[PDB]
Amino acid sequence: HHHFNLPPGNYKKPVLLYCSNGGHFLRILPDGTVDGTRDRSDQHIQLQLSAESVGEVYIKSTETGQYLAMDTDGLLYGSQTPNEEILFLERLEENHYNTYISKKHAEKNWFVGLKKNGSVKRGPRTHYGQKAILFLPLPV
Repeated sequence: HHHFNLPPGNYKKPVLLYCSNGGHFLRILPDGTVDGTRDRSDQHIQLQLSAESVGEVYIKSTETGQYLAMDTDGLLYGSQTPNEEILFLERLEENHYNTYISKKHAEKNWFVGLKKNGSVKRGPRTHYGQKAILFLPLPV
């Protein structure tokens, strides 16, 4: 269903997922809520990515140990259980950025995206070409 241009991949140590269009850090709040903040000093924006298989990764918060996940409705949420919804297809974009496609919802092109206001974009609304789907893993 999708191209296989992978990013150099950085799973060695925790990182911050910085989003282009709005300029936020993907944040997984303790209550399971997902959104974004320009607070680089927020202890909930630090995430540890690990490769499930080639091109496939997990996104876990090092602070609370929650997994980023997308539900059957296209809404992102924090998960404390490793279900089939925590899998994301990690892919290079515009040659320099990273994008994440819900593995379970890959055939529908549901990416991980943050709006300029810092709220998460529901899957169906995201799509190729939006700055909302661009991320860049910056050091912690």
